[PDB]
Amino acid sequence: NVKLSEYEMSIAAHLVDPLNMHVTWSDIAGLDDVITDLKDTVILPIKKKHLFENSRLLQPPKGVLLYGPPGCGKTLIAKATAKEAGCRFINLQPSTLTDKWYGESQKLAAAVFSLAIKLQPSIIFIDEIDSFLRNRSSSDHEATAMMKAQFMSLWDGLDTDHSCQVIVMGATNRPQDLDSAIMRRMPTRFHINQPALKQREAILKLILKNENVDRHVDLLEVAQETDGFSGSDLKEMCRDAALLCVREYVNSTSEESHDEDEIRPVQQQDLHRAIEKMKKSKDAAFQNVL
Amino acid sequence: NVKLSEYEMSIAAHLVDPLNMHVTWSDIAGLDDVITDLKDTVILPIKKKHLFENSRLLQPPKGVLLYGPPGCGKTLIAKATAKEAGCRFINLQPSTLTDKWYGESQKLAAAVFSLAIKLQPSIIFIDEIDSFLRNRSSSDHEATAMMKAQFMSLWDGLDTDHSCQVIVMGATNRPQDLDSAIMRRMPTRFHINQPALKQREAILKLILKNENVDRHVDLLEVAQETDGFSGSDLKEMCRDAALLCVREYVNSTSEESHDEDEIRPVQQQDLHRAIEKMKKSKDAAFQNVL
Amino acid sequence: NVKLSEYEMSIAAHLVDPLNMHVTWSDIAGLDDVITDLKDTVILPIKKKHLFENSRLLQPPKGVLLYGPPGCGKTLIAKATAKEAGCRFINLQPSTLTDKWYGESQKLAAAVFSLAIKLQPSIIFIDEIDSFLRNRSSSDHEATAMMKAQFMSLWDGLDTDHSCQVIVMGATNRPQDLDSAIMRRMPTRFHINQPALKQREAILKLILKNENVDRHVDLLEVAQETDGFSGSDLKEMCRDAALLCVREYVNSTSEESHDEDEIRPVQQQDLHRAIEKMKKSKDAAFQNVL
Amino acid sequence: NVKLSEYEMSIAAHLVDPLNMHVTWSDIAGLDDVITDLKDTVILPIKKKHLFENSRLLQPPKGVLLYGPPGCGKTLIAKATAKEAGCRFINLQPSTLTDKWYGESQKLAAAVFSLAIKLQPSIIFIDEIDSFLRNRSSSDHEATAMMKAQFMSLWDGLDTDHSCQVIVMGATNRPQDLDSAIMRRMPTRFHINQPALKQREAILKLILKNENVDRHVDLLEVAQETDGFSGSDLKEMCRDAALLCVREYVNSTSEESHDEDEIRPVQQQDLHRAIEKMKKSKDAAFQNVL
Amino acid sequence: NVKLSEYEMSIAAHLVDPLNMHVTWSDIAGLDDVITDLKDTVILPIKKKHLFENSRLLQPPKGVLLYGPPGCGKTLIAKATAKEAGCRFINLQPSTLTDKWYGESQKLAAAVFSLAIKLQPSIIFIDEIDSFLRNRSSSDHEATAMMKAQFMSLWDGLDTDHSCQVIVMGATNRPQDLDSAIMRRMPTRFHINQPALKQREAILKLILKNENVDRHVDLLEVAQETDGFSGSDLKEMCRDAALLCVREYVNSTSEESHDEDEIRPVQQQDLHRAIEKMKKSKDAAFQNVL
Amino acid sequence: NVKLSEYEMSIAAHLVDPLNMHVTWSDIAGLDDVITDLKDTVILPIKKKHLFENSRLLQPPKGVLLYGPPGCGKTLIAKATAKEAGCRFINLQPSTLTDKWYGESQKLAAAVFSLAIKLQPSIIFIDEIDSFLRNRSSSDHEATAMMKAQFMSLWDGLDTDHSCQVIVMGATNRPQDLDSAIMRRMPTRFHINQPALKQREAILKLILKNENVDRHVDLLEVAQETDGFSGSDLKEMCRDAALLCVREYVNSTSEESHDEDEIRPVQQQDLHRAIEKMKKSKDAAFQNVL
Ligand SMILES: Nc1ncnc2c1ncn2[C@@H]1O[C@H](COP(=O)(O)OP(=O)(O)OP(O)(O)=S)[C@@H](O)[C@H]1O
Ligand SMILES: Nc1ncnc2c1ncn2[C@@H]1O[C@H](COP(=O)(O)OP(=O)(O)OP(O)(O)=S)[C@@H](O)[C@H]1O
Ligand SMILES: Nc1ncnc2c1ncn2[C@@H]1O[C@H](COP(=O)(O)OP(=O)(O)OP(O)(O)=S)[C@@H](O)[C@H]1O
Ligand SMILES: Nc1ncnc2c1ncn2[C@@H]1O[C@H](COP(=O)(O)OP(=O)(O)OP(O)(O)=S)[C@@H](O)[C@H]1O
Ligand SMILES: Nc1ncnc2c1ncn2[C@@H]1O[C@H](COP(=O)(O)OP(=O)(O)OP(O)(O)=S)[C@@H](O)[C@H]1O
Ligand SMILES: Nc1ncnc2c1ncn2[C@@H]1O[C@H](COP(=O)(O)OP(=O)(O)OP(O)(O)=S)[C@@H](O)[C@H]1O
Repeated sequence: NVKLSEYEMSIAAHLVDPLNMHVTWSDIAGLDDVITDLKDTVILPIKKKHLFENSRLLQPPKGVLLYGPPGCGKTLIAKATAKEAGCRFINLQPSTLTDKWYGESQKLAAAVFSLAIKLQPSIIFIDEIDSFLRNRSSSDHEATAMMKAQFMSLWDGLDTDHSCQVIVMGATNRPQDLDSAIMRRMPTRFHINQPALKQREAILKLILKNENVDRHVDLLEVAQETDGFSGSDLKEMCRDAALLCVREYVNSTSEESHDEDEIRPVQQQDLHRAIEKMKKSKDAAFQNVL
Repeated sequence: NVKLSEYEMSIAAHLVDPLNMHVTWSDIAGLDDVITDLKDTVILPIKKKHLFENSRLLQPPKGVLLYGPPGCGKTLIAKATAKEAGCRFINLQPSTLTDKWYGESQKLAAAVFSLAIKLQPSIIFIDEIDSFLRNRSSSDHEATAMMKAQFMSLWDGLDTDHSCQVIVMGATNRPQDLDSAIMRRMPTRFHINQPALKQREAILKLILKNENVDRHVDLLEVAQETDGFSGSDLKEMCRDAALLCVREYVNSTSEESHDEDEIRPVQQQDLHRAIEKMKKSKDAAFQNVL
Repeated sequence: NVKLSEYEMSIAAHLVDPLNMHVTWSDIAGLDDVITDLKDTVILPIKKKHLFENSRLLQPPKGVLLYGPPGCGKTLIAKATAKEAGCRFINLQPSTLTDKWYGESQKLAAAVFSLAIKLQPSIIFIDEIDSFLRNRSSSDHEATAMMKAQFMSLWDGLDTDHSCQVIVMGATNRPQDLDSAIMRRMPTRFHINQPALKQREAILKLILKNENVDRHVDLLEVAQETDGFSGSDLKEMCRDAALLCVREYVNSTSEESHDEDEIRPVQQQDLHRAIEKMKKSKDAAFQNVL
Repeated sequence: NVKLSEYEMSIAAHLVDPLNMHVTWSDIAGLDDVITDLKDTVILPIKKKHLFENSRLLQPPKGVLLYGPPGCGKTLIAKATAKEAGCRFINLQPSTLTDKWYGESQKLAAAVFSLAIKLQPSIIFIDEIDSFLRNRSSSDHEATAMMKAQFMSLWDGLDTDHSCQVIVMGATNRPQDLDSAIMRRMPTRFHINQPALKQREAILKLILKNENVDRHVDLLEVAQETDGFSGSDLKEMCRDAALLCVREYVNSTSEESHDEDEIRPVQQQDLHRAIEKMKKSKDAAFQNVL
Repeated sequence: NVKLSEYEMSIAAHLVDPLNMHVTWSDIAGLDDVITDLKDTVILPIKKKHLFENSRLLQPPKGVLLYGPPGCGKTLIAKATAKEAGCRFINLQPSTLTDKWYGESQKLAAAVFSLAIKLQPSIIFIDEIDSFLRNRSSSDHEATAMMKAQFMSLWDGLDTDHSCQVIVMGATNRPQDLDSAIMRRMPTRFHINQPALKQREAILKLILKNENVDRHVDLLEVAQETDGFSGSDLKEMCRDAALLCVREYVNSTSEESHDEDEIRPVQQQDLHRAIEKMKKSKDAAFQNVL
Repeated sequence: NVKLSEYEMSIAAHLVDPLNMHVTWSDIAGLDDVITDLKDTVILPIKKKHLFENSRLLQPPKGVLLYGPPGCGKTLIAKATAKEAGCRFINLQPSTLTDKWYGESQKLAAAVFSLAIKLQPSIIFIDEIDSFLRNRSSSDHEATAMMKAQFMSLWDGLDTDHSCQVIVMGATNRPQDLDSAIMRRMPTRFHINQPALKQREAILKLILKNENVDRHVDLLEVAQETDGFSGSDLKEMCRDAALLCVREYVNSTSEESHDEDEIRPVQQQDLHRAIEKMKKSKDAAFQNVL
């Protein structure tokens, strides 16, 4: 029902659909405290905004930054917040603004915020935000400065309107590189920390929850052996274990075994061997370093 | 037994026949690790799908991409997987979709996936996938955009149905050209690497396996001298050697030699000379470059 | 009077004739500033070259690229420049170089520039230049690389000769796809922009100039209502209006009306209804998108 | 009253007679929108040309191409336009130009257009236009090239004369085969589409209009059952039904029935059985395919 | 001794006789490298097939295509291979399959391959192969599709039988027109190139070999002056020279010259004048083009 | 004569040719002191290295960095040094290393320095060096770290070998962004400063040196009025002046002026007006800022 210019139709294409996203609060673990903080601060003003207006403050923050090591679940939480918020979420990947030839860039940068302002409430997200305004070339440097100026001016415009309903969000793996202008902005900042021992156990429980598992698995030992890994690496370790079991099954089946079609369930030794091989992969990477 | 529209009958024509294909796992070498990975990941869920459903994951990937230099055996492995999988394989060459005149295009793009969905399990393949959605003309640009949108929408539809049984596959020689939409899709990606020294020796063994060969041939030297070549070039080098032997035989026979009808077997010097001439052909190409 | 090889006779066939082309400077509107820039920079050195040689610079650019959305008049301006320049113009459509079988390709790529160099001054044009060197197949990839190398080498040859008199030109609808080699070449680049409100009014004046029009038509309202369209769509909108008037005339004539043979002139309501129906067609396209 | 050379008298023989043609606008159905477009664009300028000259444009198109699957009524509409236009219509079947021996060919190709130009207004038609310039032999290839060059040159001549009054038309079943030269020509192109459900019902109404029919026939069911057919096949299905009724009549009459000489009128069951047998014929063709 | 159906007797009529063919390897020049390749690849497996079976490969190719400009000797080499191979050669001119009325077509297409399979080894040839499956008419289109399907199915049947001994061959002047199905077939392809300077000298030597020639003729100059011609044109140029000498002889004899009955031998000036007149004929053709 | 791996052949393609570069010491002005420093320090050890080895020091620096505002001539001086040095110059644009998919990256980074080490003496250059090791993505971050480590390790390797003959060079517009690792490297650093009043006058003299100029031009006033510009802007200002003169010439010629074909020479008022218009362009940019 929104009225659009060619620019705003271009932005409308990047808008995500809440009916095709998958992840939810039920599909996240190991961050539940940060989950609680993010939910309470961001989602609550978004969903029922009029409730929180009787205050100069606790108005939804004009900037949210997620910072944490790679593989800690930053993109996962971005998607989960986008879906669970129930609002409109724009994924503003860098190519959207680094228009190398067209003066169309200025109106396009304007149109991003224009569509966001039309669609109230809505959330803007920038993955790899450190790279957002850095690309340079003979045709881009002056245009890069113009894009910088326009983006901060429109951000200040969002700040200026007391009736604004839109938030801007970002993620990054090496956040120190962020420009001082960003550092002065993005007031509220949430650390997506690596999972501790208990958090690692929670992560393993979430992953294994709908795997085929023998009840007598003990995970805390797996939690210790996995302490060197990140969340994505935890996922990939459960991967190596499952595929290892599948390999041994297929190799045993070929030797004239009966066609029962049933597999050995996940057992402690499986994850032990998988973790050893995962550490071997890390060791290959380290030898490449050494 | 399938019920078809004119579109689906048109697609049914492109469907390959598992009774006329030749190549098998017994006719591939130098990639056995990638062969193992492809087999385990793709074929196993395809053949006995119900076995792998007790998991949110290890479900057959929604996209498989093969990337490797020309002549490394990408088409060979595509055919080998198609036959060995035992499923239905559709070869979706570009002309199938670049309908330049008929609005029939939309229904045809729909019918490809329609037939694939009817035929469960089945695999879709696109050779030269980089060129799949690039052809342009005065009558094609808008239709090209429509085809793009429809193909990704139907791909998302395959993703949406948890009961989907169909995979889509692609190959390409210059894969960097691939559109970012493809890059975001095709999660699992297998590198068809060039044969290393040991892999090259394996390739030569496979080729010579049913040639007429003197046992005292030594190949590792041939492996080193062939290191500059690709697999197709290895094949063509064995070609030049065999034909060279045939030429010398016929020239010796004409000079009043007895009609014994027996040829000199493959010997080291034959492949040495053939490889030298092959490098001479490469040198002619290089001089054309220079 | 030129001496030709079979290749150069093949190229000579594609050469356009300045006596059968139609469009002129008198038949172009809405771009007059870009028209002025193109005329001054390109045509002036072409026609009276010796005038501009007393300078290391302002020599005709070694590459001209036209970039603008579809329907903005890129082909029209290409033809207009070709005719008005009075020089020889070669339309180098892609099929000229994508010779799929003959080694004739190399000599053919050479012959294009050979004929251009013989015919001084002359202009080379490549519509859909992005597709110029992209077509690929089992028989084409290596030949594609050879064609690439030859074309840039001959372009560098044109650059090398200070007495060169030939220009190369190109057009494209999605120019970002252009190879970085092209981006490094084609120094002077002209944007064929969409018509603004005043430019749109000029376009409508040009189209209606020799239509049958009632003087009391007001166009600025038509200019606003047409702002969503492109130039080709402006042309097609005047189309729908004229044909609508013809339809109502023929339907009124059949009902025993006198045989006066005179039609209702173009009036505001005609274009209003035609524009509404044109927007309805755009709406049908949008619903197909939605 | 025209003055003729032997060539032009030969062409004059192929000219059709508007007093012996049968079909009219009253004898066509299922295409009425395409009928309207063709009528408005082609016939109106033809009949009262001076009316449309006060425009650079909407002048009768220099080429009309009809493309549609076999049996969709392309020849029928060609004849209907020829008669209803009231102009002179030349049926230029391929043999007219593939003169295998006589240098008479050149003057004959000239004479076709010569007679057309003398006879203003007139329409040239080429059925199976894809085959028009393809026949080859030891005595024909060079002559084939000459014929190609002459035909496009004379077509360009028709384009050149602003006072030209003649149109050229063509039809084809596999139009993709058309040479790129044709594709660049023939600007206006009309799709003779297959009849949709409503169009199929209209076709059946047209066919049955002057058959002997019981009023309680219901056709929409026949329309659905006939959806697999083409227009010619619809005609042939009404054929099988009528002849089936005649067969049962004659077989019932021979058994000492009274000589009343009256037949069972067309009823639903008749067309049901006829359509079943028609689908059986299609099934025999399919089994031949299978 | 073969057992035949009416169809196979009809095909047996087209079979050529190795005792009435003329041309041989001793009567071909200017292609000796392509001659060597064709001989080695085709003839050797044909004549002594059991010699080459100890290999999955170097089995006679399932398709040979000859492509080259008109007059380069394609038919000559076809005949030479047919005779020198010593096998049975079938000349499958297009009329053999374009049966316009009889359902006999299907069995006839079957019978071609049936006789070929009975007669082992044998070679099938199709001149003007591009026209092989293109002829169309109201009575032919569906039959054309049936013929296409049958021919590729029987070709696949030849591919399927590892004991097959028959080859299929084709020639064409404009081979790009070939259907993609053919392009996917016919693996081995030999280019019948135009004669280069040395090849042209060889051609002239072959032609003059048994003419009456003065030893002091120099041909390399004739080779340069003839470079614009093709092989057939070289033959026809030697023609014009010989007939020119005969004309001058007869004109000198009539003027009361003695009845010695001896002619001036071929000398340089004769071929010089003949080549000038030949170029004059080419010039007349060019002026017709211009 | 160098022996190359596929990687080193890929690098060999980027190597520039000293026979096609244009600029020289004779084509640079306004930096002659920095020119002298660069020449003495870099070129002298490069050309006659054995002369400078009798010292632990004044060995060619292991890193040269050029830093200056955009348009000050950094690329010009890079090219001038590359040509005048007479050595081999590699232009290492960022895409060479940001290989997004292939493990080929590691060997490619090695091959850059490998070819440089083989080709002694040679100079490596990185334009936009700040962006050299910054690009990031899901597939690049770990590879980015690996590339960083490899590049500094190979740089340390160049430092380690006392017989090293290769230099590495870089340029950048916003050099503060440079990583601290770079800051610790690149010992010798040359500032490409903006032209002062005298330097600006020298720049104008260089540009006008082979323009058509009236001797009574006074430049110091032009030098003051141009003080706000950069070198590229100085060039573009001389541009606007020359083109302005050409425009007035062409407009005066059309009005029935005699065909003398002579233009008004460059005069003070021309540059005055051109500079005013240039400042107007700067003012438009400023208003966009404001
Ligand atoms: N706490 C968690 N709960 C569930 N999944 C997690 C968690 N942490 C990480 N993951 C997994 O990590 C994956 C991807 O890693 P992410 O950290 O979300 O991506 P990322 O943060 O963008 O890393 P990069 O380097 O920026 S691409 C998903 O497949 C998640 O399942
Ligand atoms: N590992 C291998 N084992 C057996 N044959 C191989 C192998 N690698 C390459 N080949 C041969 O390579 C051939 C064709 O090369 P492919 O790499 O399969 O085709 P391709 O990948 O499509 O190359 P292009 O450039 O895309 S056509 C076949 O004849 C194979 O026998
Ligand atoms: N400024 C203009 N003045 C006159 N005609 C114009 C103008 N802009 C567009 N047109 C019309 O646009 C037509 C064709 O559109 P073009 O833009 O020239 O073709 P194009 O740029 O090649 O578009 P594509 O997508 O590349 S085929 C012609 O019929 C012109 O009359
Ligand atoms: N819409 C229609 N109205 C009336 N008759 C139709 C219609 N469509 C097809 N026909 C019948 O179709 C017949 C012949 O088919 P056509 O399509 O006109 O011939 P065609 O297009 O040349 O087919 P081919 O394959 O080219 S011979 C005539 O007998 C018509 O009566
Ligand atoms: N290398 C050659 N050696 C001998 N005769 C040749 C040679 N090349 C061409 N000819 C002559 O060319 C003749 C006929 O030309 P061909 O090329 O064999 O026929 P073609 O290839 O079918 O041409 P078309 O256009 O297809 S009929 C014969 O009379 C040959 O003597
Ligand atoms: N001192 C100078 N002498 C001659 N030409 C100069 C001088 N300074 C700048 N230029 C001109 O400046 C041009 C390009 O500007 P450069 O400064 O060399 O490029 P640059 O340093 O890469 O700028 P960017 O922003 O990095 S693309 C060339 O056309 C030179 O002619």
